[PDB]
Amino acid sequence: QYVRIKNWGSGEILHDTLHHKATSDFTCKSKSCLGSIMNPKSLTRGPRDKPTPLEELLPHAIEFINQYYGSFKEAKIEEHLARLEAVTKEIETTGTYQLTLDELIFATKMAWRNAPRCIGRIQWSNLQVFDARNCSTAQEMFQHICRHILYATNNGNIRSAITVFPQRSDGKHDFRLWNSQLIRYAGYQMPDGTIRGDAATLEFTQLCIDLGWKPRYGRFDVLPLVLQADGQDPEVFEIPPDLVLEVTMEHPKYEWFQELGLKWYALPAVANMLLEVGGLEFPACPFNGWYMGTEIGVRDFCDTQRYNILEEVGRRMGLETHTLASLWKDRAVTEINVAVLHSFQKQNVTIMDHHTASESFMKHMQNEYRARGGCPADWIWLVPPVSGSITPVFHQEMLNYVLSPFYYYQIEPWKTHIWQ
Amino acid sequence: QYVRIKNWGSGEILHDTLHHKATSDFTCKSKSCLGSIMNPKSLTRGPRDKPTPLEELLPHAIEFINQYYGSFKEAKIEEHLARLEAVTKEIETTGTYQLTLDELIFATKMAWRNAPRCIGRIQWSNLQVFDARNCSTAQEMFQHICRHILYATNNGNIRSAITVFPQRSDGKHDFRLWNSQLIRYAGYQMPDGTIRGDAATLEFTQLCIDLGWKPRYGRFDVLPLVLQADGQDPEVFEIPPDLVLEVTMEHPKYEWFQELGLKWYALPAVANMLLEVGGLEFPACPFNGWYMGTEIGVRDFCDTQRYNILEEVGRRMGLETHTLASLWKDRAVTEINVAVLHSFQKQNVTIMDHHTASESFMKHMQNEYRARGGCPADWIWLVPPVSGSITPVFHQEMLNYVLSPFYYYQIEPWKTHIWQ
Ligand code: HEM
Ligand code: HEM
Ligand SMILES: C[C@H](O)[C@H](O)[C@H]1CNc2nc(N)[nH]c(=O)c2N1
Ligand SMILES: C[C@H](O)[C@H](O)[C@H]1CNc2nc(N)[nH]c(=O)c2N1
Ligand SMILES: [Zn+2]
Repeated sequence: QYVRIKNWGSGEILHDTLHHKATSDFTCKSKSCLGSIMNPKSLTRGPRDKPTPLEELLPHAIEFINQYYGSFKEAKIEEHLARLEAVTKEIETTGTYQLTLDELIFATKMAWRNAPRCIGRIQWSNLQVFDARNCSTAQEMFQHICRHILYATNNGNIRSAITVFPQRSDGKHDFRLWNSQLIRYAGYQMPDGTIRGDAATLEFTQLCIDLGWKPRYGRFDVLPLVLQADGQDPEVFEIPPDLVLEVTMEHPKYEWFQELGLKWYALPAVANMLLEVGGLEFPACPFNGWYMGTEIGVRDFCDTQRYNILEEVGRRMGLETHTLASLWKDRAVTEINVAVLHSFQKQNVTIMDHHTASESFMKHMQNEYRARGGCPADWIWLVPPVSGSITPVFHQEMLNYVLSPFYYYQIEPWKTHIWQ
Repeated sequence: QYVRIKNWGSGEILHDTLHHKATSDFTCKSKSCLGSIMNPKSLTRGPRDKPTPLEELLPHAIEFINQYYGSFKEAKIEEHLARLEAVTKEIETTGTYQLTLDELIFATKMAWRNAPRCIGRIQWSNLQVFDARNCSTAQEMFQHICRHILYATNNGNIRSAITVFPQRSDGKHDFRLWNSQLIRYAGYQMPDGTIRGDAATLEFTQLCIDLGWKPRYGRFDVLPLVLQADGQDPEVFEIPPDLVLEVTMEHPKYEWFQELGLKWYALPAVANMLLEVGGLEFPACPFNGWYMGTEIGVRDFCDTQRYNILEEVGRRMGLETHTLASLWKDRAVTEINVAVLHSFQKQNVTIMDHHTASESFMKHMQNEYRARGGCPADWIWLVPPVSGSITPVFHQEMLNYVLSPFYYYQIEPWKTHIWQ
């Protein structure tokens, strides 16, 4: 029938009918909840040896073409019927099929729409699609990615975009970006026991250096693009510095803040995800939106396993840093966040604070239920890393499910790559 | 086999074998996660008409006696064997069985140990058990509850305790406390459109007044105990004011804070939950621990649906209250929290800040996995309503499951009570 969902802040009740269209088995079990797991098999789509079995491809394909044509106000039935026949003809002829640019565009926005862990989804229809399905060399990959970065940045006025490379064919000719993010800082373990830069990119920076990247041993060293084209080994490309736009941090009160020598790139671009749509799969399709302050201020800067700056931001604020109960950490993190938002605001670079983000998502969630009867949502990811219950999303009960199209995680490439 | 769990902050990995001992079907489905739902059927144990089917009672009973005797270092096998026989003899003779005080004590601590939504579980073995299984009248219920409140309070030096009333027999002679909490404030809808006190207790305060309670139309009016004994209708009892200990709020810097006229009761006591153990069920068994600042500071005070004080605490702090992006809400909530912790600390009343709480739970979680191979945990409840990722629990992946004994929710009594 339907599932009842309540918003404990507003008292409003909603009915979820959309979960009925969910793929196959998800994260949890009959006797336990595992929604707390970061990378479950259910959110991951791995490698392939042989092409996709046609008995599987065709129904998926037909369902996608049905969804696409079922999406315009006053559909084109003769076009719909023609497309179904052509797709079937193509599947039986070539072993697979090609999406029209229009279908791809629709696929990319819908997969974003279906991303349960994204707060920015109110923006789902504003997405620029770069068709790089004709690509064949790593060098061409690199050029496409540069156009992306250039377009996306727009000199601070961030624009959301995605660039789709060739779809998986047999499974041994996959196009992959070995980077987690398009733009990201390096993390080196220093001689003195410490770690500089991004502790999260440790194992990867080591891979980059092993493929011959020149380690600039600093704290904000933008790592290189590590591209895998067709079946080939990955090639290393340096990101043109002119393309990488950053924001240096500074507080509108605490003038000693900038003396911390902190900054962050203005571009949040997921590089290693896979787009599934109508039986097809694209293992290389980097995408970007704009940042939400907490990503940088709370997670990037304050996480133990990342930059870890809390200890000294507390010190430099006076604060009893050795008395947990004093709530210094609460004090600092709040200031590190106004810095980020001020620094981004001042330097004319798009940013979104978590409160306005949460409020926009709530508006989106209502639009979604009204428009299609549901919105797949992952509360654990959707609730900001700070000020939990101060945001509307905390009081909203939600359902998490995998629809199609969708953006999946992939098993990291170095673990499955057959080098030549 | 076992489930792999990772702590993304420390890199530590853990194996969960305990989830194999989980009861029956939990919250989620084959195709979707619903761990975000507040009151799912899986966390609730409802009404009964007829006694418990013996085919069900006996295995459950035997399993509990096996667990109990399997719990002491160097067990008493002849006592274990004797207890199994006696329990079986009693079940076949009287239709049910009675727990020894020692087994009850063990049951109450283990059910607490198994509460996936409790952060304070490191304390699980320090629990005072009040045996009120001999009780028969509402007046005796009221006396027991008063002894509880008195003992628990200890004049600020809060002590954890539970008071167990008679177990469900046929299902139509249930002992129930109609209150959500032992001590709790009233919420009235005022003439001027507003609402005073606790907006959460609206529908209930109306029930109290309908059973003849005298509405003192204030903002901190401690509601009456509404007791249901044997099968009978509920009787209303006023909580002796001398028993109710409160804490008035005041900031160690902002002297205008106390002029807000704010306070909160020093006793967090869940009144409406059901204890299940070895086939048996106790529908009345109120329990208490001590408070965690955020409960009062963030949830009680700042929630829209509760006291809702943010708007004016912001105003009285200067803050641009009409500019979301200014992060005023972050600023205020932090101060409302130091107040609570200071006010509680000054007035010599036990309290625990969320950071130290999170750290103690993490230590408990490790002790648990080491001791029994798991710890049922609900990330959505365990992560504080503020400073999410600043706490260790946010980075800890966890598994949520229902073991036995356990504390269940119950369908609210007014919805199922056959009045006489
Ligand atoms: C327009 C601005 C957007 C904002 C403000 C936004 C914000 C966010 C935030 C805050 C996260 C969590 C990041 C993390 O904790 O790792 C996220 C994740 C995500 N976003 Fe959005 N997003 C936007 C646009 C997009 C776009 C354009 C796409 C795809 C076309 C997208 C796809 C996703 C996906 C798949 C995730 C999950 C990533 C993962 O699982 O690691 N987002 N987004
Ligand atoms: C010793 C101090 C303790 C602390 C600091 C503590 C703290 C907490 C906190 C912060 C919550 C969440 C409250 C909410 O958000 O509604 C909670 C819930 C809970 N606690 Fe503990 N607790 C303690 C002792 C106990 C005891 C003694 C029991 C039982 C014998 C217990 C049983 C539970 C249960 C069942 C819940 C879930 C309540 C619900 O689902 O509404 N706690 N505790
Ligand atoms: C273990 C836990 O799942 C993990 O720390 C989470 C929680 N919620 C999150 N939320 C977001 N948006 N991003 C994250 O990285 C995480 N990680
Ligand atoms: C909808 C959502 O489940 C709800 O707001 C939650 C989340 N986590 C919580 N955590 C605690 N400890 N207490 C709560 O009341 C809640 N409620
Ligand atoms: Zn689940």
